[PDB]
Amino acid sequence: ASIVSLLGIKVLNNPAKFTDPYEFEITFECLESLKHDLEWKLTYVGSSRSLDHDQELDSILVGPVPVGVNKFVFSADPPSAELIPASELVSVTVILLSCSYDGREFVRVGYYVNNEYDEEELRENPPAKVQVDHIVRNILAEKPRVTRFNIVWDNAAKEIKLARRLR
Repeated sequence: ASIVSLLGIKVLNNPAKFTDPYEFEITFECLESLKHDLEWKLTYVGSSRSLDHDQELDSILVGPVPVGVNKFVFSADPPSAELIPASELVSVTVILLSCSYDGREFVRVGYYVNNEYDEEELRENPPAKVQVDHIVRNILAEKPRVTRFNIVWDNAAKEIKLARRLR
């Protein structure tokens, strides 16, 4: 309608280790009282090749939703490196942060995440076995990709396809 609108997002604690939590300070406006909570979720894209390697990192229910301008910190566990193809682990991928209301997604914010080793020795000559504790993750927070979707609230009345995951 839209009863809730994203106003701003700050990626906290960035860069970070691959194994550190994700932290976002999210600012949203709510215009009317709602029956239901907001569900915020974060999805890590394991492979640019299929939805088959996505991992839902966490989700958090926010509510009852107060009318006005709201701020909260969303934190989420890192993905399991075990379940990401070894060859795609230390590369660019995307994260998608979305908010749904009663199951209906009304906003998505996508970010590219660059993954690179912390030591010069490993960057040019990476091993076959991946050193997860040595991955530094950088979310490209200056480049958010925001897609809003129109929903009913309470009343009825690689880089090619990474870019595609973002939209």
